[PDB]
Amino acid sequence: SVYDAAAQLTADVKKDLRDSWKVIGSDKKGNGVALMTTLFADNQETIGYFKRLGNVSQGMANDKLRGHSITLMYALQNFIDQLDNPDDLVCVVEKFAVNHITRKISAAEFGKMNGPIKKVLASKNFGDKYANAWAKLVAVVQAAL
Amino acid sequence: SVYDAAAQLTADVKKDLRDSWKVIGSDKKGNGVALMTTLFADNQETIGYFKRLGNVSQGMANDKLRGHSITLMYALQNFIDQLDNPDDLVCVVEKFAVNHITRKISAAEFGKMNGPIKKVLASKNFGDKYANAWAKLVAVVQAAL
Ligand code: HEM
Ligand code: HEM
Repeated sequence: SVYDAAAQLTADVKKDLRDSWKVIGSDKKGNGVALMTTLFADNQETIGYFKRLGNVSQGMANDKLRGHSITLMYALQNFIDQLDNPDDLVCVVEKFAVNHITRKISAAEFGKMNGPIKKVLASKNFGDKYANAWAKLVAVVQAAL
Repeated sequence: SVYDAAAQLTADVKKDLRDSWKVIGSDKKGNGVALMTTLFADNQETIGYFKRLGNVSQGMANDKLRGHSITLMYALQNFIDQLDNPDDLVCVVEKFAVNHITRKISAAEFGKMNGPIKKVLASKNFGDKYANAWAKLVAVVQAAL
């Protein structure tokens, strides 16, 4: 279950998530747009899903993309803040899962964000250990898809 | 105009928003659920829109309501964090406006959350001065609906 996936997150994993978030979560606009542009650059097949945002190649200049990117970072902020209470983490994870289920995003497709997260983390010198920690958090959402 | 509305957030209004947010934003789960249950109690006619959440009268015991409520508080956190830059505040406001436009929520009905905000603020000893500052922030979203 989602609860199982959440209850699994260990103290060391939570520590790595919080430590790396202190940095990448400190510039939500910059890193949020970086995540999205990287997704589109490495997984061009996903561009079609974001047609509401207009021309995503405009990057920061695209107000719809910018608004979406900043908001995406607050979803991550939400997750990070609920780490110590699996019950609360689960209910917010399911809320966002619905936002994606209605758009026909499968668990496998949702996992495509792992690549961009790994690259953004690396840009701030957070290595594989941190990328693996984030993949575990993403997997909690995947358990709901 | 959402831009003219954003211009109404003067230095004093911004300070009052930040000062009161430091308190109500400290318990997102508690105060978020309080806002929603107050909305449903004072404005029964809005309950129909929240069909997906199930039995909202269960309050905190309702997992979907709790997930929704916590997330709503992160939308407010988002707005407060964008007060320094109007172009960024506007793009996040328009993102959430779309979330409501698709739900057929008008500016007038969106404004019904002012009552709940005033009550929740008052319960923490923040009076009309603060309620009015928050009404101006809500007015920015209303301009986009
Ligand atoms: C770290 C992972 C991710 C998080 C935290 C996340 C978060 C969000 C949030 C908060 C929204 C706004 C929901 C709404 O207001 O309706 C959103 C929308 C969306 N997401 Fe994600 N997302 C993630 C990964 C993905 C991936 C990898 C895909 C696709 C392969 C995807 C596809 C979409 C689509 C199509 C939308 C709707 C955009 C729109 O039309 O406004 N998401 N996401
Ligand atoms: C301070 C004011 C408000 C804020 C910041 C706010 C924020 C939010 C957020 C963040 C969501 C989730 C968006 C999504 O994932 O699609 C949401 C959903 C929703 N909001 Fe609001 N909202 C506010 C006031 C209102 C009011 C007063 C109404 C109705 C009279 C309303 C009706 C809705 C509905 C129907 C949903 C969809 C719930 C669902 O099915 O999940 N909102 N709101």
